[PDB]
Amino acid sequence: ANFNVPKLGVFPVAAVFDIDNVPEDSSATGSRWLPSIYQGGNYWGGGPQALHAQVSNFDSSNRLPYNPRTENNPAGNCAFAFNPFGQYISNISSAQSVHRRIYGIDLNDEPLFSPNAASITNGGNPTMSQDTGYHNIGPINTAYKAEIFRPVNPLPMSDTAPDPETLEPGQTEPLIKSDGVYSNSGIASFIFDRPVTEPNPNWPPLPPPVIPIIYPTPALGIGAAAAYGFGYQVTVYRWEEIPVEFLNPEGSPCAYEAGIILVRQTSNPMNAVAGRLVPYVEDIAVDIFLTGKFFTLNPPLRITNNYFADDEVKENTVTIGNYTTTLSSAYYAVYKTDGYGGATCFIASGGAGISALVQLQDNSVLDVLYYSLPLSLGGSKAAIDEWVANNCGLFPMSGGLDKTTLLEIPRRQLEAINPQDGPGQYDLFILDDSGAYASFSSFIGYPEAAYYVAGAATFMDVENPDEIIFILRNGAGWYACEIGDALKIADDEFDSVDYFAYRGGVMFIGSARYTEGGDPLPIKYRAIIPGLP
Amino acid sequence: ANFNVPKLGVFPVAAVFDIDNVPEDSSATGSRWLPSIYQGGNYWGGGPQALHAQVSNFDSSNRLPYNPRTENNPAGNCAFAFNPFGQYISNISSAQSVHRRIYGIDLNDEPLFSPNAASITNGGNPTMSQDTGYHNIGPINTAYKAEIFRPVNPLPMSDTAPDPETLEPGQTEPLIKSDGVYSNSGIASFIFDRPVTEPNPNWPPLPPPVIPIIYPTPALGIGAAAAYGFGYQVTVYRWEEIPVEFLNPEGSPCAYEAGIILVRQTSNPMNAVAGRLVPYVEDIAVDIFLTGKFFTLNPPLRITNNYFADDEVKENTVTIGNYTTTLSSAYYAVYKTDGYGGATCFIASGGAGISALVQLQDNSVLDVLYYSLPLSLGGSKAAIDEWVANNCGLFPMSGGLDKTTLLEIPRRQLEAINPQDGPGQYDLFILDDSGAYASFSSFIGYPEAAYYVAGAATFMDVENPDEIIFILRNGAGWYACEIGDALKIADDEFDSVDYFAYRGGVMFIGSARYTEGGDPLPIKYRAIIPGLP
Ligand SMILES: [Ca+2]
Ligand SMILES: [Ca+2]
Repeated sequence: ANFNVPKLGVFPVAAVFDIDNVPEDSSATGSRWLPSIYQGGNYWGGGPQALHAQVSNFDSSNRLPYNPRTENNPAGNCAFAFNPFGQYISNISSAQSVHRRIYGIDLNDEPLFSPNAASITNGGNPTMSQDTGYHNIGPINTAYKAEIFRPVNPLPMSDTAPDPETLEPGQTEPLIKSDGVYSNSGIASFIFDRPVTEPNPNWPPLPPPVIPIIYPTPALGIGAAAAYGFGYQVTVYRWEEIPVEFLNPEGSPCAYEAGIILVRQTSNPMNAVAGRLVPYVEDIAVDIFLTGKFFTLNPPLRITNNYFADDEVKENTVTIGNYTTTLSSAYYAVYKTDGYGGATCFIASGGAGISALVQLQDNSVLDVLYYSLPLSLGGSKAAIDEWVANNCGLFPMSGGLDKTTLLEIPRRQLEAINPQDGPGQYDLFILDDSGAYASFSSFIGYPEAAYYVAGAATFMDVENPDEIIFILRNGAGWYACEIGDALKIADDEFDSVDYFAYRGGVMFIGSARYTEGGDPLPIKYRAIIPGLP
Repeated sequence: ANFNVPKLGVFPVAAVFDIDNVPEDSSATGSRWLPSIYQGGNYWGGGPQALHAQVSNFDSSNRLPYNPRTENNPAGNCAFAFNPFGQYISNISSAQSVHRRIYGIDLNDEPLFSPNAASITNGGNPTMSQDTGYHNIGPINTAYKAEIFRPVNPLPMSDTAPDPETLEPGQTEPLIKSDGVYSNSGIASFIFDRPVTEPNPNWPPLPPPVIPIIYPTPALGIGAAAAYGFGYQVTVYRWEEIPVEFLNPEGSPCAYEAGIILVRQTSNPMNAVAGRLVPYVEDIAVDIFLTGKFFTLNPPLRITNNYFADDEVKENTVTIGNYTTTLSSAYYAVYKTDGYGGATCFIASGGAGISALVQLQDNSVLDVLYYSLPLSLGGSKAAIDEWVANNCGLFPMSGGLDKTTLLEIPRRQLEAINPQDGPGQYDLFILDDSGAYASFSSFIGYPEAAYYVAGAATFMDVENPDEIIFILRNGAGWYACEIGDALKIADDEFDSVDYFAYRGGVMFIGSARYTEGGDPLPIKYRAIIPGLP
């Protein structure tokens, strides 16, 4: 719905200052601290402060361990979702390993875990990687480690023929039944901010409710999981029968039977026993608790954060990760600034994938929380802006003022109080009596106090100097500030407003300069104070 | 030996310039691009250029893999020595493992390597670390990995009783003799820039001379080694005897003997064979080729490199490693500068240990080669200066001019052509007619062309303004440049020379300023051109 905004007047210039005590910026390069009138789409601005993000070259060594920030792990730095899972697949090979390991035949034996490929790919949001350097089963490298092998029921042992000199049946490990029934373990999903737990048998009323089994190490991207019921079958043998017989006169020994086993004490042949080793098929089941190490690639970032304060220009720079050489500028980047070195930024090196929500103060990184831009956004600036607004509460409020037949701006940017789209958020505020300005003028606005001060209302005729726009955030009305005097150079020539910012009731202007030949010169900086109510 | 240097005259000031177009530096802080007259000990200066090195906080995750730079591995970044070694110790446990692995009983079996602790400590120059995350033998983590197990002689197999239905003796693995002779392997020293090789049997005249066995991965700090002759003993059994016998009339079978084994074909009891399984003790020897992963802690570094050029002041900053927050300034640091952003630096975060030789150009790290300061230097500035000169060809030539009864300087700094100590390198050059200057004046000199221009000859009397010293590098003579006019402020007051640099026949001066109360003000910068011959 449209809403008319009447021009209530013109704010006269109360003071002008040449800003000379500052570093030289080439008009062909741009201001190092003053955002250009074409950068409204990169800011939710609050003052003469400018940021730029560079992406360092990287490789598979620039890793971000999966360390999710949650209620239970507030010190983690990941905000994106990742839910890996898999199973221990049972077959002659893996059963062999589990078997030899639980019976103590060989403690280096361990079955190989089978991750679900798609849960690792994670819909490419972001694409995760398994750290195969984490653990190895012999010559095989794996990102998984069996921590605990727990048989569900006490392990069976096979009986053996009674001892000749003791008649006491011995013992030996059951033999795996190669053609028996194999059972894959259940679903093992890794968790990172809390241990794997099982319900306390006698929970009510004895605490604790659950019992911790194993712990993940989120700082290292190590997750924990439980693979219940890995099963295979074995052949167990049990002793049997009795004894007795009657062998006499010139001897004392008898004979008969088939398939049976007769043993007679070596110290006393009269003391005897018999029986058989009956083979039974048994189910071996074991719960296996494991850990998994994951990560995603994270290109190092370098951010400059410069602003004007105390009449000077403070330059800052920060790096995140092992920065080496620059690969390019960040694909996407929006900055909310306070005008004094404070800034919340959302930086995405690419059009999708790993992104960083950064909190800055001068050259200090107060915090970094990582997000991931879904591939579905198709690298669309407009699409990402909405996604960031929804997931981080950030939106480029400084971009929005536009001049078609008249100046107009959406409620959202004008009010600059709610980053998310919503009812009435796209209502259009049209400024009346603003038709003379040209269509090609660009605006970067600063929502402060009662006004949305947008810089850069230009004219098709050189004779008319640029004007700054002050719009009441309640839509009640707007004012213009003619800064012709402040911008006047030659008798008939004027400096244009190419860089603009507004803070504490003060306007900061940057003007591009060139030689008669067209060679870049230092940007002219000025400070203009409007006579506000 | 002393050498007299006569004062040949006074170089008049040909021009003076107020350097105003530069950033504000607090007199309580120091110049950001102009070295102070007290920093001669940190430079082999070449112009108005200043550097500072900060050490980031770090932990065991900030690693420097051992990647030595040598003729065969020119892309490595380590220059310090490290020679780890160890052996595979033979005993029932390790023999068991090697045995089960070479005979294919269990392929996850691997003996544990025994490093020589002191070779790892490396005399703390620097202290090296083993990467136990590199490989594991079951639940045990280790920095070593057996790559190849090579038996010296073909593995023996034990015979077994002939097959009842075939009469053909079978086979089975020999049994380890628990109380047999165990032999530790030979010395295994890891190498990083070339493979482990063995001489080519038929070398002359058939190439190649040596044969590559395994390769190290220096970029990952992975070294390679050969552990020859790991030995243990086994009990091997061999078949024996013959057959024949004569059992008749109502039968066809005989009996006798003791400890012997008689087998009669199941399909033909008449076809028979006999013998015994004779046990012999055999020596099993195996060469084992392995890799080892090492590294040393490397605190990230951040370096500012600022200088004046094209009448402006260029500020640069570089980081090496994953810099986070600052822990402190580098303990030791010397910089050789060209005056235009180019610099070779030797930075040591601590008083001993890992150090970096860095090549810079503005904000670009051209190269980094790591060295190690021996603990024996006792963190002594003077001791390290000599060590760096000897191992890197770097010495703080800008520090050396001193005024006792007269100005004097050692040949080494004066000539500024050879960083190493040596004959005549400490000959003292004493400037005649320089006795009026005060003892507490400080000097930072710049060896350029024919002169060693040292800034800061001060007087005990405020009435006399500071003077700049020009000494002929051949010791032929010296000149002074009275810059009283250029430094004059009040009628009876003068600015002092607190920061100084000299380049292209131009003198750069920095002067500390304060309020009548004693509050710091911006440093006053000037450019003075002396009327040279
Ligand atoms: Ca337009
Ligand atoms: Ca002195």
